[PDB]
Amino acid sequence: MSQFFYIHPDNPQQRLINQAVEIVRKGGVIVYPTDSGYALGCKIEDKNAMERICRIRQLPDGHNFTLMCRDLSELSTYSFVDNVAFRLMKNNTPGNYTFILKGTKEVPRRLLQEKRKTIGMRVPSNPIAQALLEALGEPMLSTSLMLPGSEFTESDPEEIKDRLEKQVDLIIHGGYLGQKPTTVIDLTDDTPVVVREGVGDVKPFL
Repeated sequence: MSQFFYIHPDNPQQRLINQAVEIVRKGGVIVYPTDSGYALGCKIEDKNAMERICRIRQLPDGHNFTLMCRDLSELSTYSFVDNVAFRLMKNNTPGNYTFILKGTKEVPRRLLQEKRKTIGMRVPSNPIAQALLEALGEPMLSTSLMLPGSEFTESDPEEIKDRLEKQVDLIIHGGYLGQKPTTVIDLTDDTPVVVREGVGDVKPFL
């Protein structure tokens, strides 16, 4: 069953961070905190893991997977970012947003949305998430942890534990978070499209 780590929100214990990354490198699926609710994460090339996350999230058809990245530099490696895209994301990072872009060749084809060959890019602003990525050395395949059917994110470690203790390999208690998901902005076309109005202000993209 799932392990359960209590990690300090501001000063993450390195030992637990490393342990979590190890679980991910071994192909496990973890629940971790972000500035915008809890999220599900796994290694990029682990198909089985991807499959598990997809079923917990019940990702709608046409909905993109998410690549949790350390910063814009890393993000520009996994997705096509032109000058305008960069300009729009520059001051609206980190946190609060998920940007839909075209994935580069560095992204497993099975992760791209079949139609448009797109994928969500997201840079978390919280210490724990940032520490997990730094330890991993690459983006983490993820999706927000939405209570099925719902429009809001899980935010309670205990509640998450009761619901998924037998479905994930690790649950990282990073505090009681917010419930409003990230604001999703599609940047693949000439006019930014607000896919979902979450915690992030949509004004910069109007």
